[PDB]
Amino acid sequence: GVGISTGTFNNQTEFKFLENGWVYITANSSRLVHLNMPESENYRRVVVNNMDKTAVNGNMALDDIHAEIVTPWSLVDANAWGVWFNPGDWQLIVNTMSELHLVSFEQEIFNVVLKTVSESATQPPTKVYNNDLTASLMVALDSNNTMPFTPAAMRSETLGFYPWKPTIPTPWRYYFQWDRTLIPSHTGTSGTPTNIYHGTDPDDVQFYTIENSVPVHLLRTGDEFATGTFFFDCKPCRLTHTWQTNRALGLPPFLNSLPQSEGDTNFGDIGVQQDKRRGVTQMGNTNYITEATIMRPAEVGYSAPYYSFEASTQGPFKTPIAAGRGGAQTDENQAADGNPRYAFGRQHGQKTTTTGETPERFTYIAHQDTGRYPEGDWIQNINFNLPVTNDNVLLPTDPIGGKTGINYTNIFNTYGPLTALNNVPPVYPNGQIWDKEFDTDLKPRLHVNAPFVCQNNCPGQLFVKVAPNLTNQYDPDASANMSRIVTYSDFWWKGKLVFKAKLRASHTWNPIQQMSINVDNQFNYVPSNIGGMKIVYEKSQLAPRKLY
Amino acid sequence: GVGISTGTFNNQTEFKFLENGWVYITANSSRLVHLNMPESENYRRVVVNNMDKTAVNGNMALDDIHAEIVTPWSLVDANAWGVWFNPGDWQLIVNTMSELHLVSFEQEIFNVVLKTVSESATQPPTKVYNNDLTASLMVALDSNNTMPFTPAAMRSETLGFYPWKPTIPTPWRYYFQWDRTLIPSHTGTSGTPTNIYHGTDPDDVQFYTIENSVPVHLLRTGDEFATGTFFFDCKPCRLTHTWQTNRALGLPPFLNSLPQSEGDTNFGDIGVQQDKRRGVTQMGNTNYITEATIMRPAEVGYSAPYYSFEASTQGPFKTPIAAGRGGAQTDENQAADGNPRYAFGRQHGQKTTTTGETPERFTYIAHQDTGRYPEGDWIQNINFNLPVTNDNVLLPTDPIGGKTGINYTNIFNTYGPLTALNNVPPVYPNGQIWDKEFDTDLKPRLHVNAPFVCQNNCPGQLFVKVAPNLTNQYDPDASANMSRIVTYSDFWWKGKLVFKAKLRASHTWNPIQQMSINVDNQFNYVPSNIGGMKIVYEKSQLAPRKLY
Amino acid sequence: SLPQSEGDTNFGDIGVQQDKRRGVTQMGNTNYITEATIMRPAEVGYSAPYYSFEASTQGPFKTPIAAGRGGAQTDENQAADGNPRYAFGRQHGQKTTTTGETPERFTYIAHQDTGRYPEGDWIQNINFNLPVTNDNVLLPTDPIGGKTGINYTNIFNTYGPLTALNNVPPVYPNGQIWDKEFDTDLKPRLHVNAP
Amino acid sequence: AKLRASHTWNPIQQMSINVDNQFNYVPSNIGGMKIVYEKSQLAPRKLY
Amino acid sequence: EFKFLENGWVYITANSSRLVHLNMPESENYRRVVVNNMDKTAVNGNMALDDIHAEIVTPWSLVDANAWGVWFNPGDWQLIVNTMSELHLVSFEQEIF
Amino acid sequence: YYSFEASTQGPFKTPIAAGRGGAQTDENQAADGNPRYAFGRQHGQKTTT
DNA sequence: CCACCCCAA
DNA sequence: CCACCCCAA
DNA sequence: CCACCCCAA
DNA sequence: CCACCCCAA
DNA sequence: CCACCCCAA
Repeated sequence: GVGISTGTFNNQTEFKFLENGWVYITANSSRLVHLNMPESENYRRVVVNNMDKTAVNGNMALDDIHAEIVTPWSLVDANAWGVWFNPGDWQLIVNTMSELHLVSFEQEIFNVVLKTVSESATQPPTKVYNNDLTASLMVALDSNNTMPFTPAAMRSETLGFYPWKPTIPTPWRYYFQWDRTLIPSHTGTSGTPTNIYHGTDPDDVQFYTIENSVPVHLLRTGDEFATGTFFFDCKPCRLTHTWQTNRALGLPPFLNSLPQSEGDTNFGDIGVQQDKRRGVTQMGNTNYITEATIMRPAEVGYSAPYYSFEASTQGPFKTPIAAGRGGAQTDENQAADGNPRYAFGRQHGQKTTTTGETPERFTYIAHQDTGRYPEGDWIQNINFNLPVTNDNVLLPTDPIGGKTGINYTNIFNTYGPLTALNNVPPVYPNGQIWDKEFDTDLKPRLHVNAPFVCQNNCPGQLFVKVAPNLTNQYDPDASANMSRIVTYSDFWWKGKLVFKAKLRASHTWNPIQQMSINVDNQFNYVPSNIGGMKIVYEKSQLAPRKLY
Repeated sequence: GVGISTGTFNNQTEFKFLENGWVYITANSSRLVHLNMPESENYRRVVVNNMDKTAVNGNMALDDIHAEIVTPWSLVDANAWGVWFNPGDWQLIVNTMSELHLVSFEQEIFNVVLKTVSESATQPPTKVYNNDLTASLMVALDSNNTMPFTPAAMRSETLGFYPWKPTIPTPWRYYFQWDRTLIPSHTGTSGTPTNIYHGTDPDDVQFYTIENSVPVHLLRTGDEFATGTFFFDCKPCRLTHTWQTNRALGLPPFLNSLPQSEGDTNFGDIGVQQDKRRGVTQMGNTNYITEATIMRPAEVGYSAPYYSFEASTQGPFKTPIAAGRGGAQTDENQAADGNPRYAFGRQHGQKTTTTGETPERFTYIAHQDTGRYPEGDWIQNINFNLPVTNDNVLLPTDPIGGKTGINYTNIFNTYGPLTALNNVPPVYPNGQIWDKEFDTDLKPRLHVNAPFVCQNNCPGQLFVKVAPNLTNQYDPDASANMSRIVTYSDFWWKGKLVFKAKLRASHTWNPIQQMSINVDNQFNYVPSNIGGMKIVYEKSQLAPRKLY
Repeated sequence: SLPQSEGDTNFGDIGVQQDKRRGVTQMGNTNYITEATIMRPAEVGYSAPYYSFEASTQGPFKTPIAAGRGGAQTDENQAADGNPRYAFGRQHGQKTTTTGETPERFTYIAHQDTGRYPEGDWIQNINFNLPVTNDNVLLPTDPIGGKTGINYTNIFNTYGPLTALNNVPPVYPNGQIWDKEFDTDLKPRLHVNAP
Repeated sequence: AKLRASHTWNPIQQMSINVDNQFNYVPSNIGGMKIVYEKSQLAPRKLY
Repeated sequence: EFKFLENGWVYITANSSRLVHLNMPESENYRRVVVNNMDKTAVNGNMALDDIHAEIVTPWSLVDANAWGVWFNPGDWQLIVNTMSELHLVSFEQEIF
Repeated sequence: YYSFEASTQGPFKTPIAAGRGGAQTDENQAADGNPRYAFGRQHGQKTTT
């Protein structure tokens, strides 16, 4: 064994150009992972109670109460964009390609090393590192996805985005059924509202164990653990955005009058009065045919309650939203159309030569315009009879429930069997790749965290742990937890992710928005005199498309 | 693994004599290379600004401003003559052979050893060296020459020329687009001329990475990395020099009068006046047919500006020249005909038992005479009507631009579609072997650094690095750069370079200039009582040939 | 020596004196190895006379040039590296809703840098012995022929069998596509009007 | 022609539509057209 | 038309069908004409303004399509420029109807 | 033109491969290096000379 | 896996 | 088990 | 040598 | 019975 | 002689 290599390193991005604008994208990410000895070799059940934040009777979205069980097992997640590509590759797929497709996935672990630490208390004292060539590593595959699913992208507990940079798995943990009650309360709400931790419903007690449910492969130094090739059965992702609303659909009016001189100030007037125009409307009252009135085939996107913090048996939680932009990013509401927010640090973006424990983030703002400006709507009477009168129109400005800050926009849900929609684009790096699917008879149309949602089972989680190294004293009949040899192990991980996508043709006349290097970009994609690295976020879908 | 050998040592020079004066020269150089742990495991971008030398307003050729990026990767170069032959072998190829041809090239690495250093702070303190048999070496081949090309001969960062002497690879580095401006200025030029470091043109930003672009082979102790056999498609090199100018071409005059007694003082006179001689001239004015006047089929070599420091977007740089000698090495200008200059130290010549940081060098002066004595030219009027008059002739002595030191010789470029030329001979040892070729639609006729310039792709660079050995503490989310185990590794490198050349026949009567051992050479090719070694430079092409 | 802190102001110094550096130069006089001195395999582009209006039996005509850019387009000479100039009207660019007989044009400035800043060269004595002295260096500023405006840069031709070159890129729209070839035994390496 | 692959890490200079381009590639209320000149070779390469 | 082949190879076939108009030639005779602008080349300053040449006019009207602007639009170019590395010229065929 | 170079053997004129240029009434029979030929009796020239 | 100072009894 | 800045002489 | 919370695509 | 400074296109 | 914004159901 312990004499020779087990694998090879490959962090290459291969572009296999096929026939009919079809390409083969096989991304390989061979990172060297380090891992320490688990604190406890015992499973824990821990309750988090931050009922010191949920008492101010102002703060209710700061509820951090949950019940989780810790596992001595250390997980490994590679479900991210930043791990599979660099700023150079992405630009290619984004500028050159139209739509992308996910294919294969196979993980491989090699060149396992396990070293023991000897603390020679002499003066300094000093530390002597050695090799326990008989030591082991405990590998586990949940090939039968028997266990919960913890995508470690959500909390930037992924793998390093810089290959030449050694990374670390994430200590595994999952949810245990915690029951609670918490009633809202503003600054004024007198007395203590209501908030408690019931405990646990004996029905919903799922206590998992990797040792019991999943085999463990005891690797040494001269052993290689490799997966297979995982074929993916999920829907394509489109590298295109829709810029069409409801006012940019169909046959525009006929302009009986056109300018005769230049300037975007000289407007071509139709030349007919609104209550004598031909065409179709979805009204039986009026005779006014307007760009706002006319009947359009359907509705793009929807309008839902914003900052609508619902709640159930586990506690309050915000209401998701799958909306593009809508309104020039100078007129948002980065809320209404729920724009993601990403917080990472040092190992998944951010300047490597930084300091402190303060993340950096960005509020990714797509290109697609299905989103809304809930500050330019209105609900009026069936009689129309405008110019509408106050008592005959409920606007954004007009409070609802007597309170100021509130709206009908805030409480509004316009989602009809006529709602048209586009899935959540990739958010690279940071962003997630693929995400399991709910086991509910009825399933969400699309997820908000990943462009891909697998239709069948997805790759099984790779759980990586260190095997207990024991001393000459060990009494299994002791209250305390024995004393083991301070062991750690570093191993090389490799990845092969396969994507298949199409090439974009030109059909307009006007060039399309591409990705480039400005005089303001340059030093965003290059190391610094000290070796300061960081990966910036960049828009995915930047290329027009027709919605109708 | 770790029990047995992986390779063998061979530093033998094989001469396979074939049929028709054809020989097979297979040089093998198996050197044992040592390599330390890279400072930083991060890539750097560093700017060099020596704007303390370029201010004296005298010194403009001392511009050392460039932008380079450091790579944790340590390179290995063997593109030299001294590594493949010894003073004994060369003499053979030089004295016996006519023309030489480059064939195969294959590298092989074996008997990898990785040791950790334990610093036992106790009294001295003391150092304890051990073996980390599970450690690794990261090998890389740029078989797809995706990366820049850094021939490490230029700066004598090659490999040792003495086989029984352990050597060291060169820390890899390459150029990053640096923009600058610098205007000349003599001792007098008042005020501060102009000189700045613009920065970087966002267009020309190439940030390479070996991990990303090239696979890495993780070698242990019981692993062998070997290349293939690289076939070379470059032009032959001639072990012959041309001694013919323009005055030694064709049918000399007929000497109507010959001496009748001895002495090189008794000259045989033609016996006809210059303005009544038969033959051809390239003049329509005169009737004077002279050895200087007569029409010769073409022109040997050319005459270019000397110490013509041009400049572009990166900064000033001297103008190359490919000229033999011209004038007895007692009358040079070691400038006009640009004679190379070589600076090495201890590991590539020079007396091993030397001290200090002061190179030794030599100004290699070929045998071929295509070079010029720009101190015996002249430009005169179309009327000729000599004896030429001042106002009718611009000579070397006559200043141009009003300044003394300057000439028309200094600013002169006589390169016509009639210029005949001979490539730059091998400069052994030191000198380079083969050099990639520019990727420009139009390409240089010949290089000034190497006899061989490959027509297609050349061998890929061999990048040798040490794998990060990590301790029990490592936080990838730290501003500082972790702490690794002080690891180094020594490995044996072997080389097989293949050459095919022809044998020289005798055709004159007078012996040809050969290489020998004088009473002044002897102790230039033998170790000393202490073991002082050094390799001297020696002329390549020493054997006549006809130019016409 | 490498910096230990950030900033493009903190430069990493080599740490060796110029007249004691190892490597190769194309000089037999000096011992100074500099980024300007060191021997490079060849020369990129060339340096020719600029606004060198020759003439023959048909009449005077300017001297072509096939050079990229060289120097940040903030430091040109749109002459030295002969940048094309294009004049069209209404049917080959230009705003259709225009008037008069006055073309519109552009001076296409490539990306490739083979071009030169002929305002940062110099020709000095074989002795080097710098800091160079006036009488020992002919610079751009220094007139040639007694006239001011003139240079040696203006009359200079550095084109050696070592000159590396890249052909003239497409200039779209306007620009030409393909162009016949001269019927001369000897032919131009590349044209300046067509890729 | 051939397709370009990515080999660096830093994105390459591409052609795009700015807020200053837009109306350089579209007819006008009257039908005013014109075609601007644009750089050809905008992508690095190695000379050595 | 962009015909994507195998091994990053593409086929670019540009078609430009323009409607040409043409008037009756002035003269149905060939001419030989000399241009002498020796009113510009006298100021003894202006020598690059020499517009003297000898040309012969043909009643025949030519047709040139040797340009980039005729074969592509700002949309197509951007593609070839952003997506492709090196370009190669192949066929050329003209048709009048 | 009339650029007499030199090397190790001695000075020698610089060749030129140029046609004519300018009406042979405006030459420089030098600039465009026009050949010059000198023979006698057995390769031209009047035999009865 | 040792042959006549190389490849190569 | 090195070919023309990727897969892939 | 990863398929739909086990053996077992 | 003339081929690339020998035998020997 | 109309198929999913090109060649090309």
